[PDB]
Amino acid sequence: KVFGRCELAAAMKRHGLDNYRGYSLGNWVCAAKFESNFNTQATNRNTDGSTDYGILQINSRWWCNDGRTPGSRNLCNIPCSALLSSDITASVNCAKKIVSDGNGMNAWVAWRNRCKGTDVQAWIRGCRL
Repeated sequence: KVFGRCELAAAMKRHGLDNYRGYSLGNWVCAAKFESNFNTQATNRNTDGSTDYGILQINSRWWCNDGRTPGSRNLCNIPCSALLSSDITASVNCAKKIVSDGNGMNAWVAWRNRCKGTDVQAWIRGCRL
């Protein structure tokens, strides 16, 4: 599913991401924009052989199982395919674990390079929330 901007903002809020670990909703929307362009089916292979999955490009090296990432963990206890669903529950639940891991949203290099320090509130401007 390719979400609209405000559509995804609403869904992230309903699933409890707004101000989760102190990160306002715009941070999450901005991260999703630059990770996946709001496409739940986005996948990208990493040079290390891991793959990133879904709207928040959650990596198979630590968080999900895809059966082809040697030496990796599955700390979210999910198949990576679950992160590609039109239902964002698995991606949200797993992101809550990631952002709790110690480095906050810096776990998402795209967030650090493209969202951090910016006017992230613009990403929710105009949305019915």
